[PDB]
Amino acid sequence: GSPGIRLGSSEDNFARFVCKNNGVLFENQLLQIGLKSEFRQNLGRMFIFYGNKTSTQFLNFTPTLICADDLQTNLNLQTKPVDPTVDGGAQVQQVVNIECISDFTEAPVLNIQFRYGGTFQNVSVKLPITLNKFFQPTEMASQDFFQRWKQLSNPQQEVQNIFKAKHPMDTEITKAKIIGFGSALLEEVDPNPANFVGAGIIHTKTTQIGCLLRLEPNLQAQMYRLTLRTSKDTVSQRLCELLSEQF
Repeated sequence: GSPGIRLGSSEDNFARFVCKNNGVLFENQLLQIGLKSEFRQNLGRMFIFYGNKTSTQFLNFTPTLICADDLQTNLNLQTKPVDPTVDGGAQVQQVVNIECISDFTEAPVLNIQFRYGGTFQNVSVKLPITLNKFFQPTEMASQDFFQRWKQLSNPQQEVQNIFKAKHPMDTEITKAKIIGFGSALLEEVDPNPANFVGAGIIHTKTTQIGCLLRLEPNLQAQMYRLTLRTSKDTVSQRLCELLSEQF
């Protein structure tokens, strides 16, 4: 990612919205931005809440979504303008209708410009619409998981990452993170009951990608081995990147 201290940056809290949909994305001394999202198939709906923390009304309040070049073709966002006047203490909402066209890595930017006390205020924050939001969890028999796992032939379709834990390796939190990521969490597949196995389909307008994952914790080394096997190389890569950052 970008070098330098990431505090007051456009992505301070981005990673907190990969395995959950609701919460506060950004807060400065004038404005709080909260999110609530829901996804189904290759589609989503994201509510963006703009809270005025002051006792003074904001003027010309204008939020705009920007998808940098490649991203615009892979992710279609539609929204309606928000009333530009936001009372002190009030909250205004914007609904973003989301359509995933094909797999993607970049994130949309939410740019907010407004006037406060006659001054120009300008905020830019990355919006947490990530590829895993388009998962359909797929429960299956153990034997069916193994048959599918062994159908990978393209080496590019398997991506492995052996990485240090960034958070305490708590079992229940780990389960909740996998479920929140979006795949099914399959029990009784890996013979070691301490490992985790997931399966699901990533849905896009143009292609449906079957995805299998294995997460093997190493408590004494404080490390994980994550393996993605999917029907599309770029999806294996992006999912591995996203899920690795969560543990």
